[PDB]
Amino acid sequence: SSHEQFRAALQAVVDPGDPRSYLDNFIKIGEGSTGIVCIATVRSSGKLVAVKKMDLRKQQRRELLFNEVVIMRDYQHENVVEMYNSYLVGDELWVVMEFLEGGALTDIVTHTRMNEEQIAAVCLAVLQALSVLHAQGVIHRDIKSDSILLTHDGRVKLSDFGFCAQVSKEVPRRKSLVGTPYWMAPELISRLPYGPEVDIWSLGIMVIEMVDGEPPYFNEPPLKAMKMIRDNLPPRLKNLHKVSPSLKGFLDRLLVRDPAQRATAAELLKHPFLAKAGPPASIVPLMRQNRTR
Ligand SMILES: CNC(=O)c1cnn2ccc(C#N)cc12
Repeated sequence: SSHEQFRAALQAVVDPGDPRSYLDNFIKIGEGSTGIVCIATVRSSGKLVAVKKMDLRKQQRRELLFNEVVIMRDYQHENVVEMYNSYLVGDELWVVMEFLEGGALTDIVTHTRMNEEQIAAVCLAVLQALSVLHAQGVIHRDIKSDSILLTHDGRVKLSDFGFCAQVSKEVPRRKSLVGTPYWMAPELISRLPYGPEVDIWSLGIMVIEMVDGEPPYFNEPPLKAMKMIRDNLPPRLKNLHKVSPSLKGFLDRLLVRDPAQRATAAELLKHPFLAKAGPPASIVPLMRQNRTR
């Protein structure tokens, strides 16, 4: 079986052993495209951790599972979720990671209206993460609100590296059709070889999420939305009239069709819009446990 074969491959790269030995009270708190996320209690300490559980038989491209252990081993950073250990548990890859108790940005953009101080704080944090990743040739390829997690005290971290890839002198561009339709860069939908620029486009779409509450063409079925992204001019905010000229100027550097003219993360870190960025505390009131209080 290719399955048994693949299990054996994964064992070669993961930690030995079984975290069920030291964790209690697995409770499911969400699901991505590649698996589920449980919170667990470390028995000895009462500390909470997050465990991502990805079934080897339920992946579109099961070789992408290796990306989790590449990021874990190599590209840890303060705006990236800490990954502690990886294990093969039966037919699943388990990744034990930091619990980001503030939850995902998705809940906030769904239920709340972020102001520009808050939007700037998120964008700055993501851009710091991306400048460091991109400098190392790492492309995330699934930037969207669901991929952004928050600490209780409002610090922002990138998560969901399942679809990441590496470029280098010897492999300067990627070609794979990877991401989430509504957030995919037009050059990527067009099947042009691409680089880290695609992440900057996806971030632009996330800015639209944060302003409009959904990405462009979210009402269209995905295959149809990709067609639209590929063919049309850059998407426009439903609520253009609600954003500062500073934010519009910023967004216009992100949603550039031509990847060669799109701003890089490192350039975007100096943009005046990010001077508006609030401290982590500024994000805390948006979280489900605070907004009702
Ligand atoms: C809604 N909350 C979460 O899903 C969550 C919380 N901490 N956390 C850490 C890593 C991953 C991944 N991958 C997800 C999460």
